[PDB]
Amino acid sequence: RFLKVKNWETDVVLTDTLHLKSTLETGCTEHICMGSIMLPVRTKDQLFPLAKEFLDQYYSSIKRFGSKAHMDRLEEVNKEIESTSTYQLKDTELIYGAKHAWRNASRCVGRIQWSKLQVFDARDCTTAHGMFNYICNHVKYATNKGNLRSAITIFPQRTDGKHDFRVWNSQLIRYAGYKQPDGSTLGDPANVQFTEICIQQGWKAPRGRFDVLPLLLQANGNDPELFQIPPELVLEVPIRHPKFDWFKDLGLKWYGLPAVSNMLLEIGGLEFSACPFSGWYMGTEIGVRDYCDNSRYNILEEVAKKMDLDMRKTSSLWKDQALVEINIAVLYSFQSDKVTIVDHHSATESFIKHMENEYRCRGGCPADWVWIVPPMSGSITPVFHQEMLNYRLTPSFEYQPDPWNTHVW
Amino acid sequence: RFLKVKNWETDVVLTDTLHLKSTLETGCTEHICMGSIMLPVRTKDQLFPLAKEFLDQYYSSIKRFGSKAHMDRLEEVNKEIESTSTYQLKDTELIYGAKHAWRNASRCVGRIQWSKLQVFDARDCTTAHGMFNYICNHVKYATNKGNLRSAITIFPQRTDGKHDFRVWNSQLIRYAGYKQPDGSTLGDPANVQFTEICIQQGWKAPRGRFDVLPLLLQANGNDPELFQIPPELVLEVPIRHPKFDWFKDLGLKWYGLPAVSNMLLEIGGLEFSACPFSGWYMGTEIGVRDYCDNSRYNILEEVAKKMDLDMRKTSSLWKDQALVEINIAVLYSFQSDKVTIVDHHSATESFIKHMENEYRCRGGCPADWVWIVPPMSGSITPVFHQEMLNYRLTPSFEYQPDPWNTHVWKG
Ligand code: HEM
Ligand code: HEM
Ligand SMILES: C[C@@H]1CC(N)=N[C@H](C[C@@H]2CNC[C@@H]2OCCNCC(F)(F)c2ccccc2)C1
Ligand SMILES: C[C@@H]1CC(N)=N[C@H](C[C@@H]2CNC[C@@H]2OCCNCC(F)(F)c2ccccc2)C1
Ligand SMILES: C[C@H](O)[C@H](O)[C@H]1CNc2nc(N)[nH]c(=O)c2N1
Ligand SMILES: C[C@H](O)[C@H](O)[C@H]1CNc2nc(N)[nH]c(=O)c2N1
Ligand SMILES: [Zn+2]
Repeated sequence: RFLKVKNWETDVVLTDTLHLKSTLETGCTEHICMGSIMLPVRTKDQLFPLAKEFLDQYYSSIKRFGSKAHMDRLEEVNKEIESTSTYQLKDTELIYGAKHAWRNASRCVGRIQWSKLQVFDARDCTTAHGMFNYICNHVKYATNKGNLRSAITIFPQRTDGKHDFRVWNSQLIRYAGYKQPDGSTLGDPANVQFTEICIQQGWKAPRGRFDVLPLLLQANGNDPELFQIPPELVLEVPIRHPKFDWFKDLGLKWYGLPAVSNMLLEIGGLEFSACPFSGWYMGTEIGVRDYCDNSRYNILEEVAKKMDLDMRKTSSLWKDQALVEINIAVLYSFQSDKVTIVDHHSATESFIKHMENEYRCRGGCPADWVWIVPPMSGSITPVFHQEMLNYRLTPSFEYQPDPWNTHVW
Repeated sequence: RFLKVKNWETDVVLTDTLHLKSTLETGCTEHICMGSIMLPVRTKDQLFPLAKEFLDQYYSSIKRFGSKAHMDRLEEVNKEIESTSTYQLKDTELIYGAKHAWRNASRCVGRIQWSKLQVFDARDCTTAHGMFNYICNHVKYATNKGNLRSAITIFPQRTDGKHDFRVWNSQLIRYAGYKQPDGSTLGDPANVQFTEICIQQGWKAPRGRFDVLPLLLQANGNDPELFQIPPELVLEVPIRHPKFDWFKDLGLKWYGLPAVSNMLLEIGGLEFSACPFSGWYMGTEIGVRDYCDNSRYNILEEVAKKMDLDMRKTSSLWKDQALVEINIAVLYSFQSDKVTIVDHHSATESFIKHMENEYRCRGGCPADWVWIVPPMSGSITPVFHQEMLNYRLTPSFEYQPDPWNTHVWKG
């Protein structure tokens, strides 16, 4: 029942009890571990236990468990579900829920920040044009001229499931990808399908390497509509290197605001299918993954060549040398332009401190080692040596299928 | 039942059926994943099914399933178990067994090599002196003057658990570690406890930074005995860098032969508690872990100092820069001395080819992503982007507790 996690660098052992409150399934069994697999409406009957579980945790959090106000709210919610088949969260409950969804996000190294989250309540939104306005305001608030602030914007909850709010984009800001008659890909190869959907819905594509995609927004189950984020709201950073003058001539840039827009926020059994959220980048996300994944911008070869490395043999570690220089350039460029960024050393150090806090104050911290360990220099970061238990707590952020598969036009 | 794994770089999808032959537990449940946890005498009744399962696998592999020879061997083993409470493996079965334990080792990136393993049968060994001789011979054979050859030496199986053979060393070759009164460590901090045991047992320690430890060998449940591996059998590589001439003056060296000696080999329900095995290094084992872990030789700072890197902020990535140069030096040094080593790019690329082959010919390849992904440059290797399924097949290598915790001292 009570489980130990050990840090093999420091010998510090922590005891996890929080996992006993986990509700959802992992995909693992006693026979098979699926730890490395990326992807392993509610009736009145389903909804009340979920609402109760959540309200209990909420009332406990404000030291009012078993109080009249606790029992009265439980009563009110029960009545509302029985009569309307759903219920509405109080603003206080919504903020608490969103913050805890982040707190519970086992794949997030940045959770030391979880209690400093600005929540924008967009449950009064009714149209796609309304969605666009809310998202611009989120973008400007979160960006804050480069001094980034964590934020989430929460659109109306699912009802019968035929009137879902969805942001079709995977992030609020991403670059277009285009199939060339040449056979190669211009721009971000990850976004080729979404770009085609944008063009088919009417977008006039510039056909460049870093074209910011328009938003495709769906309100109340309606067909999604296209909106362009005001260009002056999209803060970008040209990538240069502190030592290599030639680096700037690769013509690289990235955007300052990482903002996930395709996940589902579950609070007290209620499902918020459009809940874009944003923080700030850890540098490896851009320098290792976006730039160096073979299926992304794939720039290692070009950089290695400009460095005049021996590329004849893998054992020269030319890929590794170039990787580090690309990541140095990313961090330097963001820091020089005064756009918030965190390096993987600093972020993982903070996560260990957060884990210790959470064990001390909460009895555990669900964490997915496969995602928490950075994609370069794993074992020189403290999280590599830290055992982690992965389990699913609610409120939560969940992956959901791309809507173009789901949508009936 | 079919399980699919996807590669997120190539979109290649593979289908696992082999997991249906797993029976032992992972530590995970539908409610918790223990994928990053390092550590998540049989009766007659439990032994015959295990023997039968193994013999069935062995006879299928030689395309003699259900033959008279297969049926006769089942009968013969059944009679041996009922009469002696255990049984002895044929030489052929032992070899098949050891190769398959390697094939099944989900944490091993080197498994493309599994079918090429020299098995030394040391089941006739009776004393620690005898174990010492077998181990010297293994070291010389495996080392092969730098052209490393994979090998395993298998000592007698467990009987009542009161007569175990054990190599107390965690690897056949490792460097001593000495905790100083001021709380600093000389040599390898990983080996301080074991070094203290050796000294207590009578080892005269040179007290330097790279002192090869003596073997501490337990035969037939007796108290262990100390032996020094002949120095001329211990191949070492001084570490230097192809461009940085100051790298040699760090005074680093490492041994060429990585040889795990503390694991338990299970074949057909039998337990081989002493089964040292050796392959060759992947460079990152030395350059990342042994040299750069904070709790090991911990050389990052000194290297970065000598490179004149900006060390005032972690965001200069000075650690990452120094790490790559150290790993270049290890590969360069082994290659220049003609000692077998493989880089992490080569090794992971070969592993992916091995895994895809196994999926086609065997229906699966259990793999532990947490261990298979190298400890530097993870996402620029193809294994980072490969989904894996981790499950336990037998024959297998298992961790066992250090013998000093459990040993009954006779005196
Ligand atoms: C404040 C700075 C933050 C940092 C430095 C940070 C760091 C990260 C990183 C590096 C990842 C892995 C990304 C990937 O590999 O795709 C991640 C994942 C994630 N984070 Fe954060 N995070 C931050 C803020 C937030 C916020 C504000 C939320 C929600 C309110 C959040 C929720 C999540 C979730 C749900 C995932 C998993 C995403 C997925 O499955 O694709 N994070 N975090
Ligand atoms: C031929 C060259 C080989 C290479 C390059 C190789 C590579 C590796 C590496 C890098 C690891 C993880 C090491 C660590 O982090 O401590 C490992 C683990 C392991 N390998 Fe191999 N391997 C090889 C041969 C062998 C052989 C001959 C066997 C047994 C017959 C074997 C069985 C294992 C096992 C059981 C583990 C997990 C060990 C543990 O739990 O501590 N490998 N391999
Ligand atoms: C199939 C996968 C299932 C899943 N849950 N998720 C993925 C998204 C992938 C993961 N890896 C790259 C890409 O994720 C794209 C978004 N990256 C995270 C972020 F950059 F937006 C970010 C950074 C810092 C704070 C907040 C947000 C798809
Ligand atoms: C608590 C742990 C449980 C476990 N299963 N194992 C560990 C040994 C650790 C793993 N990581 C560092 C150290 O293992 C050190 C030995 N590494 C393997 C080897 F170098 F000896 C080797 C490499 C290639 C072929 C043959 C041999 C203790
Ligand atoms: C197959 C494997 O699960 C996959 O490549 C994962 C590994 N770890 C990751 N870690 C993070 N933070 N982000 C990712 O996209 C991935 N990808
Ligand atoms: C806590 C975590 O499981 C532990 O540090 C693991 C991570 N991955 C590893 N991978 C390898 N190959 N060897 C190791 O010792 C470890 N250590
Ligand atoms: Zn698992």
